[PDB]
Amino acid sequence: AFDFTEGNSALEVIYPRVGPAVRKHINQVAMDGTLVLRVSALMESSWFDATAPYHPTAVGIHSDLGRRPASEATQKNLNTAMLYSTYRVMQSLMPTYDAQWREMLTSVGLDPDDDSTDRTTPVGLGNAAGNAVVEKRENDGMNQLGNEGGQKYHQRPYSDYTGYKPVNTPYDIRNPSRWQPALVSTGNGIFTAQSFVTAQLGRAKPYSFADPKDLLVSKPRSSNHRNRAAYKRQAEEVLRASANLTDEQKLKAEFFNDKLIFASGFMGEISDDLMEFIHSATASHIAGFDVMLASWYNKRKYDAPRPFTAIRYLYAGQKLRAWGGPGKGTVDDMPAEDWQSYLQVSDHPEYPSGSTAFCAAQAEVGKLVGGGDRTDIRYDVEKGGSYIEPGVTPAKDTSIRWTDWNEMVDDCAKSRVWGGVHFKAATEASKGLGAKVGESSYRYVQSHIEGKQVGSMR
Amino acid sequence: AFDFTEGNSALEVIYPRVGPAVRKHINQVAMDGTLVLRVSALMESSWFDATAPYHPTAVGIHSDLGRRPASEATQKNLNTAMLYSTYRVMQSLMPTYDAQWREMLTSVGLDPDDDSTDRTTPVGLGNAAGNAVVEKRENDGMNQLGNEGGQKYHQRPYSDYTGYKPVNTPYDIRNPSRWQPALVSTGNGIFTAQSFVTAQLGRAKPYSFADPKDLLVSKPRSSNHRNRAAYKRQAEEVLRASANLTDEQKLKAEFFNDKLIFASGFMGEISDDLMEFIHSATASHIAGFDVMLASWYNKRKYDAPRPFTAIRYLYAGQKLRAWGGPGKGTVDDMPAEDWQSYLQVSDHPEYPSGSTAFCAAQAEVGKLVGGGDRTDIRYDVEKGGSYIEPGVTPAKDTSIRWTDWNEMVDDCAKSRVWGGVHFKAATEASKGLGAKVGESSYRYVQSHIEGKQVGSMR
Ligand code: VO4
Ligand SMILES: [Cl-]
Repeated sequence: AFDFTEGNSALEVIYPRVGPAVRKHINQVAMDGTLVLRVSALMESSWFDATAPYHPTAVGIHSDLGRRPASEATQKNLNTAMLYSTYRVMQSLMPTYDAQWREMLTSVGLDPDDDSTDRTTPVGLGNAAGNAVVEKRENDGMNQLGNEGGQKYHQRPYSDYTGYKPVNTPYDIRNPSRWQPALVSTGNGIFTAQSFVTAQLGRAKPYSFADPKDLLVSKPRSSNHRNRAAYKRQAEEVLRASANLTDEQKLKAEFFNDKLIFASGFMGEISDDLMEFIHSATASHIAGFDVMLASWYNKRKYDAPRPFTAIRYLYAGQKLRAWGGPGKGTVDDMPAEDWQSYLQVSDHPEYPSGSTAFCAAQAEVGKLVGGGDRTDIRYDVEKGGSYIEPGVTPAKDTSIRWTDWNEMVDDCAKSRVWGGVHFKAATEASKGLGAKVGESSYRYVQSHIEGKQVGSMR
Repeated sequence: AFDFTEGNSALEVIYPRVGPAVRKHINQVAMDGTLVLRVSALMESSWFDATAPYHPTAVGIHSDLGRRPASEATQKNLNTAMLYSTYRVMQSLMPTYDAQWREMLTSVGLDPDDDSTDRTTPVGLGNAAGNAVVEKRENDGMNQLGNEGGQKYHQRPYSDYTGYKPVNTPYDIRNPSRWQPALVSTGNGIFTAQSFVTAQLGRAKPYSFADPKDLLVSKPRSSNHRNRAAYKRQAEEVLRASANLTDEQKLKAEFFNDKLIFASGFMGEISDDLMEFIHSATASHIAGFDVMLASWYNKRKYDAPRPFTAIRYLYAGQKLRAWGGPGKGTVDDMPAEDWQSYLQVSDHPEYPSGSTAFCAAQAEVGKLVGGGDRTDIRYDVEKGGSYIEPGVTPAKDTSIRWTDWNEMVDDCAKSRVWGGVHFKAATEASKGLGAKVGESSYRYVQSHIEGKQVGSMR
């Protein structure tokens, strides 16, 4: 029931199956940007590579698959290349979802046992393109296969092979100027301590630049607790934002915090030309992948503490005015040792903000695609639809709209402070960081579009 | 499709629903004894109190609910009382399964909104009995409500309020004489450190004795890493068990490691008389709850290291002849820092063995109820039905049978060493512990059946 000649296989066949799998596999809140954006970058650049011969000049990022006559550039042909290259990438990234990927193909009539690599057919181009992405990314340094350092047994995808250790335990703040893992429980009586997710990411191969070394942000000096005044001030800002939350801040925090929810507000930016959609989506999420890698390089270098670690340190034995938790509204007697961010604070150091650097990179790419600051980004949440306070937030039906790329970025920054997971400085540093990677990935893909292979993916 | 006059509530209506809910909520492997056995003891002791008025002399544990004419001691009325007590206990322990517990009652024709407490009706007796269990057990020191210590906000069920902290880190063995959390991943890209599950349990209120502190087991002198000779030998045992695993060892390890699959081996041990079934279950799983509690008191007291910790310390930098991981059979090049137990090692200190102490308790109640060492424990697994090596173990359909309670207890104790999760010493200590607790639970239940209230559970 999909129209190869007129539909968009991404929006109608691929996304409806890959989004849910990602939530089922990784996290119900699509919160783990280095995992979801690896899927996102790898899948969609495989679209770019699988359909490059149907463009007048484009060459692929991971493969050089030649040229086809412009008359073969049918909607059906692009769609078919897309579905097969997705198939190979997802079979590499999420093998335990083998059945789901086969069904992705068979539900639209294609055969998942067709492993042809004929560069004259859209199935061969899809297969060749997806296999090339998989061959170039399985051992890119992120440890997708848990084999780095010659590990033959008990392989765990994306395990850290680089020996990162935190200097605080989840139970003792030994160093308030350094990251501390949070103790977390889903509510079933099991408790676990966070572990720096994809701590090795900083060593993985980027797309649009050679080394994250050259995207170093400045030291987060307000997070040096010996700078007593600036350290206490940013913590006071996080407590005020917590104490003063509005429904709209809560939701804007929830929006920018879930990458799938975030992308779902973009259906007003989508071109009607399939090739255009592919080229924009490739630059967008190559920017996302690369900015996450730059963010994680920075995050590991500075190893900065999340707000709760500062609030616990500064306000020990005290009771704070803050958000009281689901359905409690603001309270005056939050014990500092129980205080939580509104959002669940993620499993990595605080500085800078990965979500914000992805917002900024995406807006940089957005501007370069549409020529100006104009956009149309939308989020609609029914009464009680919040995923932090279901049944309480928002109190009434809510529509949030952005029409300027910059104001959206600014809100995304603000929202991590409202969310409780970042100090102001992290979000500010991520604006310039995202801007740079978003332009560099735009120029990287645009070069390839224009027939110029650049970089070292091949 | 349930016959109130001839069927069994537990086996036909309740267990097929509570079991799968316990797997969804807590763990696909029913391996977290302190939470499974809380559900087990509280549900079934609620049965015992629901139906005690229908026995000529029985008085309840958490309530005194009077006496019913012998003419009313019908199967129909027992089942009805069981279902309503269960309803109130599950609504307390697992409130997010509201729809499941409601459907548990509507599916055999009962109104989940019947509030009645009329002690002349099976409905009111069930409600009253379950309400009493709930009122006595919500604030028993297990911190089910997350409220201990006056915590009003961000309540997490069963969170520790007693300040347990490990002296080891997931990433560094400061002290090989003390417990170390494992770093664990579901295959997800996400990684978390274990936290001592229900570290507070030693403080909670037991059934059949006042205080676990009178139930201490011997000092584990071989888990002291400076007593070098003895420390090494027991690690060497665990390695040799790992290297020399066989399909039957593997399957017994799995059998005693999953509390629900263990309970599945007891089919030829159910009474036909429904009242007799409630009384044996109550003795059995009050025995389990009380041996969990005493085990945890000892685990916390001794804070002993798991085998993987000692192996990593002793054989740092070497390769080992061990189990290679799923489908790998035995290999000679397992790096020490990669060695894992066959079972997934549990999130609590090593000494003594909770599963064995449960096995030993369950076997003691079975003796006192059955008149001696004779029993009928069966466990069948189709080819490839392992949950550690799905599709590899076992080769060939396998049947395992125990006829002697003591044989079963020795196999459980041995299975934890085959499993890689315990040293021998911990599994031997649990025998004396489980015998004592199983006995005191049986005598504690037996007194209540006979009409003599004992203890402080009212
Ligand atoms: O549940 V155990 O204490 O035998 O690892
Ligand atoms: Cl900067």
